[PDB]
Amino acid sequence: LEEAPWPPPEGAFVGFVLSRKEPMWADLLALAAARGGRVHRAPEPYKALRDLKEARGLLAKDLSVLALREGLGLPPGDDPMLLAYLLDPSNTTPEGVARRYGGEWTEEAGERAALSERLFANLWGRLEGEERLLWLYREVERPLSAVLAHMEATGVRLDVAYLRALSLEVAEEIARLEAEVFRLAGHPFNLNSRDQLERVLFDELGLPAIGKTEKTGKRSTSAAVLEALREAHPIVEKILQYRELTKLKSTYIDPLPDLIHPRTGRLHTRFNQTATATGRLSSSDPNLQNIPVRTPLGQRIRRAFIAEEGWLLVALDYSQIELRVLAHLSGDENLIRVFQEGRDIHTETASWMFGVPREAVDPLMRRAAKTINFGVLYGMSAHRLSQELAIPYEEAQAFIERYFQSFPKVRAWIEKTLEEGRRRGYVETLFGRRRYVPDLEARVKSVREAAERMAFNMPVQGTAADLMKLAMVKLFPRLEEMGARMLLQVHDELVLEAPKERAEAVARLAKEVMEGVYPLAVPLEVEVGIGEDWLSAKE
DNA sequence: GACCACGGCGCG
DNA sequence: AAAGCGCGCCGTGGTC
Ligand SMILES: C#Cc1ccc(C#Cc2cn([C@H]3C[C@H](O)[C@@H](COP(=O)(O)OP(=O)(O)OP(=O)(O)O)O3)c(=O)nc2N)cc1
Ligand SMILES: [Mg+2]
Ligand SMILES: [Mg+2]
Ligand SMILES: [Mg+2]
Repeated sequence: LEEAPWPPPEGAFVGFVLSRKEPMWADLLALAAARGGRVHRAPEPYKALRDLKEARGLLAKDLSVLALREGLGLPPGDDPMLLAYLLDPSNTTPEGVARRYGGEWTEEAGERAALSERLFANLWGRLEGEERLLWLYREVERPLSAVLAHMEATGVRLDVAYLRALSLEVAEEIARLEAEVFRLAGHPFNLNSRDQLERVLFDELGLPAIGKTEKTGKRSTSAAVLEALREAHPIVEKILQYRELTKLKSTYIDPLPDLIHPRTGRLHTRFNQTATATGRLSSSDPNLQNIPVRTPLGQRIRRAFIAEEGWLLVALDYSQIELRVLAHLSGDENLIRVFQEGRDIHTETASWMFGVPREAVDPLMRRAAKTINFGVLYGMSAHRLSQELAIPYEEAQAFIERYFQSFPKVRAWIEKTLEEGRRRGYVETLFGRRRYVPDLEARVKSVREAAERMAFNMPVQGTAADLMKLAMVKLFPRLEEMGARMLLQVHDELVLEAPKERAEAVARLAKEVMEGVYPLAVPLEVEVGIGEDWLSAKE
């Protein structure tokens, strides 16, 4: 490409190099643009940012986030990563997409700009005739990248002093647990080392091994194994408690306070748009889609996520979302009827689990039923179900039989999905998002059946993802108009931040936008709460 | 300092 | 662990 002076003409593709992968923390080291067989290299990257009308190119969102950080309203536009990811969601990295579709991902901005241009041309041609993928790109993914950029640049407020205080308390409890474990073992060891623990449990204390690890065949010390050994030796419960506390401390309590951005005073995640096989987003650096909530200490951690003073958090979560999606995809009359009648399958399974009438099912019971319902749907064994519930194998087998007998078109939908997947090589969501699953044709049963479970999960999980993404795209401009902010997405949940006086109106509007995103054979229902912290906003 | 595979586990 | 699926991050053990 012929070198031409900065600035480039409009519509040019950008290339940029960051000192580190996270745009909220990166120094913009270089910036370039490419168009019309010219490459324009910026003498001074930061000032040159002010010349662009939009970020168009590989990882466009990341440059947009950095621009927003610097107070520039630079929206992301076309991005070849999004085209590639829609063609095949195994296309997750610029390194791989470049190799597959026409170049090499290097560490120079000019080359990245020229690459973005070249890859866009080739990938755009590959989507020709692919109207459903094209619709996903234009109506969902491309606009969503703009929304995600704003979310990343906005961040979420964290009560740092609270977490610092919590760390000191948890450390003291961890010490009590570890000391008791060493007392019971007869000697100290590194309790964080599963290899050392294996030797203590199975060689020294002579507890029965229960399961093996996947890749190396060691005797497993997983929580499931420890659960089954809970009554074999007093050390086991102590280990389980130690595991819970150290997991929460090392992953959330300690690292999060150190990630507050100096300028914004907030915590900023990255919403990765081309990272999953199903069409879900992911979140990283830090992952804010896995903040604890299911246990008491976990709930204490979630309380650290708070609204700006004078504002409130609004949390909205789709009800029974993958079951509703399954009703639509499978067309099962019974499943459809459940939702037309306003019933709750989580509550119903909890009723059976705890042997109480539906009226007596408390929120804790209902929530315990969730992993059971989705586990069973997506192929969990009777052995596992019986172990997890401490019921006879025969009763677990019966539950699984009844579950599918209750919704007889579900198995029919699964079989149709797998047959079509074997023939075409891919399965698809309601909107036509694809996932290639070649191992449906594997000659090894273990491999093939694992591939089958992946394959029939994808249309359900992926359709739910498509719906949430479309809802985000519809909702964002409404929030801007009301002076509210979109902060986080957690798969079927959004967390927003609204001025106190407007929080009620924002809640109502967001609920309606999400429920009406795309009418199905069953209604979509959204649960919405408002509060000063993330825990209180989900009730 | 950094990379990795692994086991393990937090969320959806 | 076990026929649930989808993620990212932690510490260990082992390099490099
Ligand atoms: C306390 C607590 C507690 C919280 C969450 C869960 C869970 C879950 C799961 C979720 N999923 C997939 C399928 C779900 O439809 C989807 C959204 O997860 P949730 O919002 O937790 O479940 P839901 O929308 O089905 O039910 P709600 O009505 O929102 O409770 O993610 C899934 O595939 N597998 C799961 N185990 C277990 C315990
Ligand atoms: Mg939900
Ligand atoms: Mg949820
Ligand atoms: Mg792994």
